[PDB]
Amino acid sequence: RSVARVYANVNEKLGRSWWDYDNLVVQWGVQDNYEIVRKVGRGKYSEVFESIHLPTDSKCIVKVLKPVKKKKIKREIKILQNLAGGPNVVGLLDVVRDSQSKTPSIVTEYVNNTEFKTLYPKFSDFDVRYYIFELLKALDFCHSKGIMHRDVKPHNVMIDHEKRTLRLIDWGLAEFYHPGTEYNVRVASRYFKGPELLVDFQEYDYSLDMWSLGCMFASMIFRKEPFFHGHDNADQLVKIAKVLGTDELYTYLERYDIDLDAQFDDILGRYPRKPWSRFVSSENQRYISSEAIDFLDKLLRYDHQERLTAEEAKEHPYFEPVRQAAAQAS
Ligand SMILES: Nc1ncnc2c1ncn2[C@@H]1O[C@H](COP(=O)(O)OP(=O)(O)NP(=O)(O)O)[C@@H](O)[C@H]1O
Ligand SMILES: [Mg+2]
Repeated sequence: RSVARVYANVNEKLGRSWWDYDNLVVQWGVQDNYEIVRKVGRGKYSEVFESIHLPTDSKCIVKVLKPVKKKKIKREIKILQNLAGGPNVVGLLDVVRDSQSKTPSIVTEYVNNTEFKTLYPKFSDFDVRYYIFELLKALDFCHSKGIMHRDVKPHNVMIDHEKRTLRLIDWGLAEFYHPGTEYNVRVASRYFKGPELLVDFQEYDYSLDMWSLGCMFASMIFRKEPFFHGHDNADQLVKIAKVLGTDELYTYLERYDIDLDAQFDDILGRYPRKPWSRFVSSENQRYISSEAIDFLDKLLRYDHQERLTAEEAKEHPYFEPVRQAAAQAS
């Protein structure tokens, strides 16, 4: 059904030691070396707190995991250990657990983050090109290591704007890419789910992350959050269809031999492609460029195989200002 355009063989080249997270022995740190200070975040399967590594008296983040299954915890630790030292990936400090209840926690570095609703409007056209390019660097890295984030979204992209640093967090939905594996379609957030998730296509790959990157980016440059605002998973496909059109939806379904569920014929309707230029307004005009639109259009495609790769996106003309600045700076 589907094999990824790039990095399909990475898990085969790296060993079983690289992806067999079931057989992982965790060298737990000392729970009592960490003191929890204040709650800074929460998730469906987690609670997050700013904390102190007491021996060093240094700030960090402790994420208390509620296990869906023990195996899921091994996957997240395995992936963080594997991605260590990679550009703009959140740094893993420790894994610990309570001795009595055996509840685990992950200790990562603290990032001084501004809420995206507050931070995104403050950005210039250059900032967006720079921060999206920094995010590409992570996506490319972890894709090149045979890993899919599967929850790329603003909430899992911490940015310190004074430092001009970016870290991708929340690897709890990250899974290893094995060619032809049916993966679970109940991944990502509603507004960043890819068309493949919405139609229950299971043989997806690292391109899922690029569609979501495009939802994110479209949100920044059009100043609309979220860009695709479906009320449920069915409405989410309808909202995507009203922009991309259903002429290209049907050839994509036909191309991938997906029969749509019967619920959709009642609500899907018939829609023409809405051009990207109709989303341009006075408020979001600063972000708008002909490079930005072209770049967005090569992310937001029904067919995952037509999406730009993270490596390909970096060479896009939209980022050339970012590349030029970095070359001249050094
Ligand atoms: N390194 C960090 N620095 C600063 N804040 C962080 C850091 N890691 C996590 N947070 C905050 O904690 C929140 C929740 O973290 P996250 O790991 O996404 O939790 P979760 O339980 O997996 N939530 P969800 O994404 O909904 O599945 C984030 O949205 C951040 O605001
Ligand atoms: Mg999670």
